[PDB]
Amino acid sequence: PLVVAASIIAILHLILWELDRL
Amino acid sequence: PLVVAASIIAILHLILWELDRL
Ligand SMILES: CCCCCCCCO[C@@H]1O[C@H](CO)[C@@H](O)[C@H](O)[C@H]1O
Ligand SMILES: CCCCCCCCO[C@@H]1O[C@H](CO)[C@@H](O)[C@H](O)[C@H]1O
Repeated sequence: PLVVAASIIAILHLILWELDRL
Repeated sequence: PLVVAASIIAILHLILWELDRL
């Protein structure tokens, strides 16, 4: 479960990074 | 890296739970 959580967090980071770029 | 991240999250949870108790 915490590996899944870490994976979700990594993807949230990517989303936020792309939103900041937009 | 995901194993390390998961482990850090687990330990942060423990730290926060203990602080909350105090
Ligand atoms: C404390 C409340 C503010 C929360 C800020 C969370 C951090 C924003 O997280 C995002 O992380 C990415 C790293 O992968 C960066 O590339 C983005 O620019 C940054 O917006
Ligand atoms: C799976 C969640 C990942 C984020 C990890 C770091 C933040 C955990 O935030 C939570 O804060 C509460 C104190 O108000 C504690 O009681 C919880 O035990 C702790 O898990």
